[PDB]
Amino acid sequence: SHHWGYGKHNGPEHWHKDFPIAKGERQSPVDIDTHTAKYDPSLKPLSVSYDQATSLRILNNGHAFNVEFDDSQDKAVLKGGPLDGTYRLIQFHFHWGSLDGQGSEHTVDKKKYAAELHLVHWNTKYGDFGKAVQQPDGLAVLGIFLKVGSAKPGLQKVVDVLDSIKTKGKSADFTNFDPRGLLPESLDYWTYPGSLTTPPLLECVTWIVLKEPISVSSEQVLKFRKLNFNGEGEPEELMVDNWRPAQPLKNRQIKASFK
Ligand SMILES: O=C(O)c1ccccc1O
Ligand SMILES: [Zn+2]
Repeated sequence: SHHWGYGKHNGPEHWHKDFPIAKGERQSPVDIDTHTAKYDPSLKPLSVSYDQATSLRILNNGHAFNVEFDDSQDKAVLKGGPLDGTYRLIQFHFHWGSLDGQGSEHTVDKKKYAAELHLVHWNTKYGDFGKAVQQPDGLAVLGIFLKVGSAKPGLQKVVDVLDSIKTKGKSADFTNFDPRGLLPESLDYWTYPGSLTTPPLLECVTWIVLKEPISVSSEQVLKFRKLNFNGEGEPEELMVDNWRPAQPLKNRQIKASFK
């Protein structure tokens, strides 16, 4: 049967047939043109409070892998930056390429990074994630670019569990993972209003994209590329190039927290 994905017959250019909002006015990702983004001195520093984070499980969902968190309390939250109120971390995942020259969803002056990390948070004033994705300020996604260079020590625990979730539908216990080990040194950022980048493509996201990439080693991103989109017992299709390309910016402003 048919299902959305990243192949020739079901990739991003097809998604609008199943999810018409794919051609909407607030779609993500976008290219970040650094000479059009404006420094906004009213933006606050981003406040990342992850000290009490409780990771639970890691899941291969047939499109990427999600590291899931306990979001029943304000244990891992994002405040400040462009945001009003408190946004709770629910999961993170990545998008990556088949080659080091592509894989990111956002681009910076058309530059593609090897991968992009998305830490997904929902606005606590809406009570749960499902209600938050019915609201224009329901979600905040912290996006972090990955370039290939030196290894990221805080990523290695993720890399080493991937063999146990090779195929679609597999999950593994994944407790005591500290997402602070995935941050770069600087929290300077760009921000703009956008959407989820996979179906259902809902236009609920305040994007916060960090200026500084993290470095990961070639071996680390190689292990991402050994995952499978297919389920166990089906023919192997490598999980690579699970990124949506840049979408039209339309009426939107990208702001910078730094100059
Ligand atoms: O980030 C996405 O594209 C996404 C899609 C569906 C559900 C949760 C999500 O974070
Ligand atoms: Zn994503």
